[PDB]
Parts: sequence; C-alpha cells; structure tokens
Amino acid sequence: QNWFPIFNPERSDKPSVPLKIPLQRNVIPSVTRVLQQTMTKQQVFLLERWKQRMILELGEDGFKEYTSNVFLQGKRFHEALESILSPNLLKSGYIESVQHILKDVSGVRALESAVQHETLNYIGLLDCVAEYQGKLCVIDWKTSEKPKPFIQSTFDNPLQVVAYMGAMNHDTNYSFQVQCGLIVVAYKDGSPAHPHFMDAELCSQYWTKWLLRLEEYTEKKKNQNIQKPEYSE
Ligand SMILES: [Mn+2]
Ligand SMILES: [Mn+2]
Ligand SMILES: [Mn+2]
Repeated sequence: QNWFPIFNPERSDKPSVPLKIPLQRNVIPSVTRVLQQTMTKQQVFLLERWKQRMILELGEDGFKEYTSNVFLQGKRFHEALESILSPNLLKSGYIESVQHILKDVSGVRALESAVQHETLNYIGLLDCVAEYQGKLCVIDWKTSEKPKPFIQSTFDNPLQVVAYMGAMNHDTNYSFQVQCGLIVVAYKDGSPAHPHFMDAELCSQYWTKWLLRLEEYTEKKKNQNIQKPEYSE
C-alpha cells in the first residue's frame, strides 16, 4: 500500500537563503536518465523519425547549429532564472515570457538542488522549490523549443516533477515536505508563459505512472550493474 508514497507522513507540509545541495558525477540513476531510457518504443520511433528528417533537411552543419542553439538556450534560460532567484541573458524572449509567472513566485526554498530518494534509489536536480500563488511546489522551467528534442518528450514533464518531489520528500537533506508541482513553459517569442499547476491529487496520479517507469528501468539486467558515473538532472 504505502510501500512507495509520494508524500512523507512524518514531514511538515507547511514548515531565508535557498538550499543548493551540490551534485557530482555519480552512479545513482537520475530522473531524466530513467525517463529517457524507458520512453515507449512508439515515442522513440517518432523522435528518431523526426531526427532523420532534420539531418536530411538541415545537413550535418545545420543540424549541429540547430541542436547547439536549442541546448544552449535551454541552459542559459535556466542559469538566468537561478541568478534571478538567488543572491546578458535578460533580453531573451524566454525571460520576458516568465515575467508574469515570476510576479506570483515567493518563498524560494531551493534552487538547482540535488534530490536523492532513500528507498527508491534515484537522484535528480530540481530547478526550484517555491510558493506559486501561495502554494509550495516543485517548479520545473521549460523552453518551448526542447533543449534535447530527439531524446525528450514534453508529455513526460509531469513525471519528472513528481519524481523530484517524491525524492525530496524522502531525502534527509530536506526537512520539509512538498505536496504540489508546477510546470512552466516559457515561449521563445516572448508570449506569456503557460503554468500547469498540479495539486496533491494530480501529483499522486502521476507518481503512480513514475513508479511504473522506475520499475521498468530497474527490471532491466544492465541497470542491476553499477552505471558509469554521470552528472544528470
Ligand atoms: Mn533542471
Ligand atoms: Mn527545467
Ligand atoms: Mn539527463
């Protein structure tokens, strides 16, 4: 029943400089590694198909240019937000896009901070933990242009959020609990960012789907061996 709960019964739900628990190259499988390696063969086919289309269309140079820009713009956007919320890139559309979201953000308790689940044995790096319109949540910022477009599905974004909150709720480095999630899609053209707020009930529904992905990963033979070390969110 409560063998793998998202919520920690023992931690305070409510409960001033944000936590940055460092992350190093490690052999604990990350949240994004788990999701990437357990994408449905149907999803993998769609992304590989689109990858081959883009290589042919753009050429090897044009492909390198495209992938490099979307990756770096994804990273720069995240670095900017980490600098904004903790004591050059500010003219971007992505930053302009999140302004109406950032007005409603307060009580930032963590930023780009490692989370490791003590029972389930996965690790990750959550973007931010803060109150959005008074409600504490794990926030994950997203760019409308995917930073790793051929190995990521936007439709896995709710699972990534619930993985982080679950991990954080069962991590002795964190003394509080988090019950809600938020995904924020910033648009490259400066259009207002879209918030997808996830209450406790919805997080629990997606958490169940995350455990199915996590077990599907640990069902494999190669993942019983110790992975090669990597820094992965
Ligand atoms: Mn991140
Ligand atoms: Mn993010
Ligand atoms: Mn990764």
